[PDB]
This record gives sequence, structure tokens and C-alpha cells, in this order.
Amino acid sequence: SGFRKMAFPSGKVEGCMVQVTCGTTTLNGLWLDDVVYCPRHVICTSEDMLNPNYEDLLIRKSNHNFLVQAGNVQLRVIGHSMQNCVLKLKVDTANPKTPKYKFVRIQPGQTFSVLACYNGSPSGVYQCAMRPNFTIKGSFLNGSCGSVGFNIDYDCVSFCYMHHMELPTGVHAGTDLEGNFYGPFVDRQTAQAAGTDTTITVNVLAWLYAAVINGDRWFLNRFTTTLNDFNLVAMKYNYEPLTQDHVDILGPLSAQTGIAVLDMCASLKELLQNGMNGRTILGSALLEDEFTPFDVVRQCS
Amino acid sequence: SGFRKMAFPSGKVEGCMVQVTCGTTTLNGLWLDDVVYCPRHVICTSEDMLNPNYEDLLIRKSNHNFLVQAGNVQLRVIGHSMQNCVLKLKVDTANPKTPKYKFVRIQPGQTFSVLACYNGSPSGVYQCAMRPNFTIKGSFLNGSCGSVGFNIDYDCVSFCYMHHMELPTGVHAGTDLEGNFYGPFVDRQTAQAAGTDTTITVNVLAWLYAAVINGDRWFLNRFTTTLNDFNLVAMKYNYEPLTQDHVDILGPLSAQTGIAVLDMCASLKELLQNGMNGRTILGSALLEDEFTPFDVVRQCS
Ligand SMILES: *C(=N)N(Cc1ccc(Cl)cc1)N(C)C(=O)[C@H](Cc1ccccc1)NC(=O)[C@@H](NC(=O)c1cccs1)C(C)(C)C
Ligand SMILES: *C(=N)N(Cc1ccc(Cl)cc1)N(C)C(=O)[C@H](Cc1ccccc1)NC(=O)[C@@H](NC(=O)c1cccs1)C(C)(C)C
Repeated sequence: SGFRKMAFPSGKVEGCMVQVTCGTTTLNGLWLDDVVYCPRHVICTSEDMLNPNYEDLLIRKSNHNFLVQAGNVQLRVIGHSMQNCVLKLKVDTANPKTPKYKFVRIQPGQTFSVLACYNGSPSGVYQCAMRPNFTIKGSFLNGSCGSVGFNIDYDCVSFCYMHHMELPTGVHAGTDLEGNFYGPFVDRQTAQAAGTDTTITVNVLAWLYAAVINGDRWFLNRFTTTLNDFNLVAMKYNYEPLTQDHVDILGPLSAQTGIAVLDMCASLKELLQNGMNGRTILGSALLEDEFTPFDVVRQCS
Repeated sequence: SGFRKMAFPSGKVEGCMVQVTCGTTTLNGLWLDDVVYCPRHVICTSEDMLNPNYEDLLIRKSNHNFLVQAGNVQLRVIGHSMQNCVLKLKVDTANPKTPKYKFVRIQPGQTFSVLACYNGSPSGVYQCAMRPNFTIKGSFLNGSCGSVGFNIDYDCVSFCYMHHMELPTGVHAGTDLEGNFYGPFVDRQTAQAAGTDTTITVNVLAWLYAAVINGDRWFLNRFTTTLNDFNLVAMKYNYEPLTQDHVDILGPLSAQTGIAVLDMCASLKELLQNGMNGRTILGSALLEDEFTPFDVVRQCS
């Protein structure tokens, strides 16, 4: 019936995206209740970024240097404070669209939807994974700062990502909605680089299960393996060590398919050693690791 | 800055999705103005599908056999007519959320966003391409019939797909919003199969340009080629013949990058012959063809 990388419906967030401008810089903000959250480097000029003292830079700021637009509407800024690396800009109008929302700090390996915007206008929506080195591989051009990642869990909108940075290597980085960077990064134009990316093993397994469910099963073998033995082959190819809790987490998927986690770990073992010999798994010739077990169970059940 | 397969923000459509039930069957519908569009096979039982006479089946229908819910709300059905392969069910309440909308019949090779729903509830959003054989490769489980594909062009919401069918081969099929099937398919449980899928050449080129823009350029060569010569290698690998209009269409992309279409056709020529030798292009080890030139220019500019 198909398996696709898909994003939560984005309506509940489209209505929270506004435009923020300070000096010659314009980017995006998040309008919840009477507050608009955005990245604090909005107040920085080209020269400031090299070594900005944000507290000092912010004092010199008066509310009229901050210009906020809900679509074409304009919002009145009546205060501005800093929380870690995010600008809180209080406004008169509470957003009548504010949804039921949380501010969550996700875990590496977890996934969220990103609503990409340019000048307060939503552009599109896509799913990203928080890599083990606290980066994400998304689509953030000029004017994309302020786009936020989120999950929808039944009632609630869980905001987990606000985009700040791009790294020399093409990957991305940001903060939670309290303003704390994921990873070691700083909002400063100085040398910093990601750690080594390893690969999210439990997700790859989840992806193979998803593929068995959808008819791709050529990679299934009769072998079985032990965690320690597989995890020795894992370590060779920069794969996250698998754990018993990961196996527990994969329970429902192994059940729906009739394949022990450990039987699939042997199938995975063979694919790291020998590659794919020109066959495909769910339309890839590479192994994929940005699907969580939950993401798969949601779509395959 | 990144290139990702992304879908239009889905808010303007989330609010048009309702639940439809007839007998023991429940699926999705599209509530625009005072009308709810859904697939007409909703009125068919297991036995009917084999050879349904829909006109006859529909006469035996009274409005009370049709049950429609906007969320938990219920809508009153005050009429029901058939238009090709879609049920039009008039209702008392005009949707106060009805957007500015068109009903467009897209062209093979063109792309649209699909808002997947299950029992009137939106589940997620993703981008699909109308294959040259009038199928799509999406994610449509039980209760997904009625999910619609759409594009957003500035003001308007262009509805182009409503999902009806799944094919023995795992691929999907449906109608425009006037109820005309794409492809040769019929809403009947009898033998029918897709034509041979060829590959959308102009899209693959667009994808290579997107990859050059984002730093992947190992596949660039010094050679050049002629359309007829490339299109001879195209025909070998079930690739759509390239045309001068496709080259015109790729103009802006070839401009942004400095690579003549024909210089890229030679790079593509080499990749069909020799494959990728274990390198990747925008995180694939395969060539991709579900990006239009427009889809790329939108994200890379
Ligand atoms: C967001 N709206 N925005 C604009 C933007 C610039 C370049 C690209 Cl490719 C896409 C969008 N961004 C990403 C920025 O304004 C940030 C601000 C910033 C944050 C931290 C340090 C410096 C600047 N610009 C950057 O991410 C820049 N990154 C860096 O200079 C560094 C990365 C690691 C160490 S320094 C650039 C290089 C993307 C301009
Ligand atoms: C939509 N809500 N819905 C349910 C559904 C069934 C199976 C799967 Cl895998 C996913 C969802 N669908 C797809 C249907 O109800 C259709 C209705 C239909 C339309 C045309 C012909 C027959 C039935 N079910 C199907 O698509 C079925 N397809 C076929 O029988 C044929 C395909 C080609 C020739 S006959 C099945 C096989 C998916 C049940």
C-alpha cells in the first residue's frame, strides 16, 4: 500500500509563522500567544557576527528596530528579551490561532517535520531526523532561519527545532524552543564543526521491516545472530551500537512481520558486508536511517 | 543550503477533508462549498465490485445510506449524483473553510502534493509524480481512498488527484476531480494493468542541476552531445525522449549553473552507461525523476 517519507499536516503551524526584520536582515518567527520567538542573531550585522556580545547588542535595541508582520498585518512590539539563543518579542495581539503546544527537546535519532518558510510565508513541509551529532539535513535557503520543526502527537503540537545555522559541510543546526543549541554549536561566525556522524541502526532496521511489509524481502536470510556479534560489525561501519531496548522498541514491527529483530540484524549484517548487488529496497540503492520505528508503525498500521 | 522532496503546506486542504460511509465501507471525501466529492465505489459491497452497474447501484441509494462527518460534526445529505467516477453528495452546510480552488487535470511527468487521510482525519503530506503510464507511487492504506493530490500556485488550490485504486504491482491510480481516471483504469475488480513505465528524462536533468547547485558535481564531464544522439541512448534505457521544449524548459536551470542542457545530457549519458561507481547524488545511489524543473527552481531560487 506504499511507504513514503511524509510530514505531519502543517495547518496548525502555518498560522503561527510571521516575518521578522531588524536592520538589513529579515527572517522568520514563531507567533504563539502574545510572543514571537525568533533567532537572536537577527540583531547582528555582517560585522557583529564575527564576535557578537548579544546582551550589549540587545540593549542598544529599541522595539522600533524590530518589525513583525502576520502576513501583511503588522504587530506591535512592546518588549524584547533574550532567552539563551532566541529573541522573545512580546506583542499586543495574542495570536487567535495559537494551538495547544509544547516545547520539547528531542533525542538524537528522533524525527520531526520542518515547515520551511521564507519571509514569514510557509514554503513547504518535509521530515528530518536529528542526527547522532545533533545536525539535520534539510532545505534552508536565505530567509529560512526561524523555520521550526515539530511533531503532532494526538492533540498537541510539540515544537522541537528552530533553525539558526548552516555548517561548512552543507548540514544544518539550530535550537530547541527554549533557545539551547543542539550539539556544540554557537551563534558566532567562528570555526566550529560537527562531530563524526554515525548511522542510526534502530531506524535502519525499522526501514527494513517497513520494506518487508511492502513486499521487498530478497534481503532476508536464514541466518540469525547475537547482539554482541552484530554490534561488532556495526562498529566497523560507523553504526550506532544496538541495544536491548532498541530490540524491545522494534518488538511490534518484528511481530507484524514474523522476523526476530536478531534475524533482521543478520540480514542487515549481510548488506553492510556485501552491499546490494544492484537490487533496491523501497526504491533506494542505499540503506536509510531517518525513519523511526514509530514513524513506520504509524504508516504501516 | 539543501534540496529535499517537500510538499506544499497543507492547511488550506486539511479543512476540506471529511469522512464518508456507505454500508460497511468508510473512506474520505472532499468538502468544497455545499458539495462533498468522493469515489463512487464507496457504494459497492464486496460482491458488487466484480461487475458493478453504478447507475443501478446508485438509484437503490437514498441519502440516509450516506453518512458524512466534518470531524465529529455530522453533515446532512440532501442529494446525491454521479459524475463519471465520483459521487457528488450535496449538503446543507457550505464549508466556511472552502478555499479558492480549481479542478485541474495534470500532465504525466507533473508533480503534486498528496494529503493522506484515514477516516476523514489527515495523516500526513508528501509529494508524488504522475508517471508516464498514469500511475503514482504513494502511501494509501485502508481508508485512504478519497485522499486528494493538489498544487498551490500563488493564490489558488489546484486539485488534480483523488485516490481510488491500487494495482497488483503496488502502484496507485485515481481520477481528476471531475471523475475521469488517469490512465486506462476502471473502478471494477477485473484484470487491468499499467503500461510500461518509462523514465521522465527532463526531471532527471532537473535533478542533476539541483545537485550541481548543491555541490555535487563529480558527474560533470567535458563532453557535449546532440539531442538525437542522446535520445538514442535514452530510448535504450526506457527514458522519455527529450525534446527541444524540454531544453527550453531547463533554460533557467542551465543558466543558474553555467552548464548547457546538452552538456548535462552527456553527463547523464555517461551515468546510464557506466552507473555511479558507488558515489552518490544528493544522497541517492540512483537517478531520480519525480522533480520537475519548476519544483527545483522553486527551492533553489
Ligand atoms: C537564515 N536566515 N540564514 C541566512 C542564510 C545564509 C546562508 C545560507 Cl546557505 C542559507 C541561509 N542563516 C543560515 C544565517 O543567517 C546564519 C547566521 C549565523 C549563525 C551562526 C554563525 C554565523 C552566522 N548564517 C550562517 O549559518 C553562516 N554560517 C557560518 O558563518 C558558520 C557556520 C559554522 C561556523 S561559522 C553561513 C556560512 C551560512 C553564512
Ligand atoms: C480505499 N479506501 N481502498 C481500500 C484499500 C484496499 C486495499 C489497500 Cl492495499 C489499500 C486500501 N481501496 C484501494 C479500495 O477500496 C479499492 C476499490 C477498488 C477500485 C477498483 C477496483 C477494485 C476495487 N480497492 C482496490 O484498489 C483493489 N484493487 C483491485 O481489486 C484491482 C486492481 C486492478 C484491477 S482489480 C484491491 C486489490 C487493492 C483490494
